[PDB]
Amino acid sequence: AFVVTDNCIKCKYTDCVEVCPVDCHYEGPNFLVIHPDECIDCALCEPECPAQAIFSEDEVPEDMQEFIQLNAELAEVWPNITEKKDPLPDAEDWDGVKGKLQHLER
Ligand code: SF4
Ligand code: F3S
Repeated sequence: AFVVTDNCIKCKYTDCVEVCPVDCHYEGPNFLVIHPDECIDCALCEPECPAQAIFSEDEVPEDMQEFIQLNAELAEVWPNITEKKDPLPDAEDWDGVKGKLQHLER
């Protein structure tokens, strides 16, 4: 499965949903996750993320391992998103800021 990590929070460009062939993304107020069981590992969404926040599970940085289980957990309770939307209001301000997990909204 592929996993959405920290830099997506407060950015949520959603440029990753249009190329997904199986619509396995689920959205929160300021973050998006990939459902591990529905994801077919096509890797097509990874280069589409301006925040470079997507990684295949085996490539998730050591300091962001928590996002693997987090994607699995939130994909179970959040609504499905299959269409591209406008990025969050101040996405550019937050793109690159570290430790944004502290700002994650349920
Ligand atoms: S790797 Fe492919 S199937 Fe998985 S979330 Fe990305 S675009 Fe969708
Ligand atoms: S910022 Fe998030 S919404 Fe998709 S394009 Fe990147 S994983």
